[PDB]
Amino acid sequence: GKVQIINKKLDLSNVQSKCGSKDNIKHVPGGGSVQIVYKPVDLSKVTSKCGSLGNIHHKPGGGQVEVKSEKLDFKDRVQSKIGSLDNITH
Amino acid sequence: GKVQIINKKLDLSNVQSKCGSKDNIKHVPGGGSVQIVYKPVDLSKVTSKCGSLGNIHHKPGGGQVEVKSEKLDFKDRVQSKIGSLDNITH
Amino acid sequence: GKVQIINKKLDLSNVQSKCGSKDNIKHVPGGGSVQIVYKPVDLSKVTSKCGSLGNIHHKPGGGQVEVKSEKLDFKDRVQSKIGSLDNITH
Amino acid sequence: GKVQIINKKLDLSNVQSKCGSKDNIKHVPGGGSVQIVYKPVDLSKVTSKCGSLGNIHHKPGGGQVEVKSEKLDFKDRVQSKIGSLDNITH
Amino acid sequence: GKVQIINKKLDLSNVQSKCGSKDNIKHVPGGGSVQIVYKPVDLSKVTSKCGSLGNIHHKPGGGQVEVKSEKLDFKDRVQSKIGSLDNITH
Repeated sequence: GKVQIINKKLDLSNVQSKCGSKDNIKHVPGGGSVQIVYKPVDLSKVTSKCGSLGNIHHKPGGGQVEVKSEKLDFKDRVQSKIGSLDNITH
Repeated sequence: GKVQIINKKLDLSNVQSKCGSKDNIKHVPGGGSVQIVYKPVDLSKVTSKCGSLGNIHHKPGGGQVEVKSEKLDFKDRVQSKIGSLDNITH
Repeated sequence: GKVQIINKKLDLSNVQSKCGSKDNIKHVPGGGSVQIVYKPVDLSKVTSKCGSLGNIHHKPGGGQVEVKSEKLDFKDRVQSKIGSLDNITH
Repeated sequence: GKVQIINKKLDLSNVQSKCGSKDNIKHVPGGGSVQIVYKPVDLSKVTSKCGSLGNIHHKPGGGQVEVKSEKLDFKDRVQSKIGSLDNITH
Repeated sequence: GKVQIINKKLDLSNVQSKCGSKDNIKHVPGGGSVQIVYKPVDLSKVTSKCGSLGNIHHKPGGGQVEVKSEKLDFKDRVQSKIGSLDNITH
């Protein structure tokens, strides 16, 4: 007889989204009208290791039947609108 | 028989959204109308190790029936409106 | 027989959203109307180890029936409105 | 028989979207009406190790039936409108 | 028999979209109406290791039936409109 199944996994990984940002609005000496709309919609999403992982089945036997159905269904919708922006000097 | 199964998993891993950020608004000496709408919607989502993981089934049957349905549904809907902004100087 | 199953899992992981942030509003000496609308909606969500994990089943049966349905449903809806902002100087 | 299966996997991997960004608006001393609409919709999505991974099956059966369906559906919809912006000087 | 299967994989990899960026609006001293609509839609998507990977099956059967369906559908739809912008001087 004898059967021998060995799985060795080392995961060191680095998964990132928007990790390091610098954002500035500086120095406005003007004396006229200044209008700024700075990033209306700023999203980030991260999915990792979602589904079916690392499972073990030990199932010896002659006449067995099996029916699996896996579905993953990811749906985003982002909707935006910028209207009347009025900026007037003298 | 003498069946042997080994699963050695070592995990060192970094998963991140928006981890480091420096943000500034500075130095307004103008005397002129200043309007700023800063990042209106800012959403960060992280999902990890969802659904089925690290499960052991030891199940020896000669005539065994197994049915499994596994469905993952992930929906995000975002809606932003910036309809009327008025800026006036003098 | 002597069937043997071993599953050694070690987890060290950093999972994070918006973990370090420096945020500042400074130095307004103008004498002219200043309006600032900072982030009206700011959301951070983290999910980990959801559904089924680390579960052990020992179930030897010659003629056994098993049915399983597993649904994880994650729905998020965000709605933001910035209808009227007015800034006036002199 | 004496069947042997070995799976040694080592992963060091960096996955990133928009990791470092320096963004600035600076030095407006003009005295003339200034309007700026900065990046209105800004989305970053990262997905890794989704669906089925690292699963071990030991299943010796003389006359066995196995049926599987696996469906991955990822639909993203983005809709942006910037209808009326007015900048007027003197 | 003495079947031996060995699968050693070492992964060192960088996968990135928009990793480093310096972006600036600077020095507006004109005194004449200035209008700027910066990148209206800006999207980054990274997907890795989706579907089936790293799965071990030991399944010796004399008369065995196996049926498998695997479908990956990735649909993205993007729509941008910029209808009426007015800049007036004197």
